[PDB]
Amino acid sequence: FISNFVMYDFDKSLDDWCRNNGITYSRYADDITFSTNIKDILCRVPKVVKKMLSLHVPGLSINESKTIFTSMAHNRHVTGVTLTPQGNLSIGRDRKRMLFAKIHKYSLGLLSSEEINKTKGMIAFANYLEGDFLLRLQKKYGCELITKFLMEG
DNA sequence: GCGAAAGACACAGATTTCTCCTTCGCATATAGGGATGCGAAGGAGAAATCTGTGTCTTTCGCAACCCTAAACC
Repeated sequence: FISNFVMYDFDKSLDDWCRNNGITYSRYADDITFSTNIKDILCRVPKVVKKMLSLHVPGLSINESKTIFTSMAHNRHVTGVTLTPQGNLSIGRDRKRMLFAKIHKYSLGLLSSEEINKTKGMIAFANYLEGDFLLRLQKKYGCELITKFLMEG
């Protein structure tokens, strides 16, 4: 809580500067993200953040080996959620296939008790992230199997 | 933010070796005497190499933590 109160001036001074140039800004702990639609406008902000950093909170500094530029032709994600080029949130295809395999193996009764709890928690998180994961699972393995799996334990 | 135990950076100075610098001693092609040219050791005084000391950089298995699942810092 103390860190958020400390960086209030930096947040305020950088937000209204980003608003005037059509740039979106947000911070999570010690991560700062920018995004825009205009080409060749993101190459100037590294000097601006450094100037505001020195002006408002002395002592802090920027790590120069963790800077990333991305577009729609490569992998895009923000703190662990993938962005579809259409503009939809996603969890990833690798995890979708992993959870489908886990449920298929559970239908044959080859899943230990620890993995039941682990997969149940992962499924709950993915359902909160997407919002339609359970419907897809039900339409594939039936409602009875899903209900029995959920009520187990 | 930083234990102990070894390196990097910057500044002195010391020393053996090499190289420049007198002093005279042959020499030899011109019949002895004189002259231009070069070889031999002492005695310098210069220069590359080595060694010395003092100021910081990294980052520990650091009395003192909870026991249900997933993600982020």
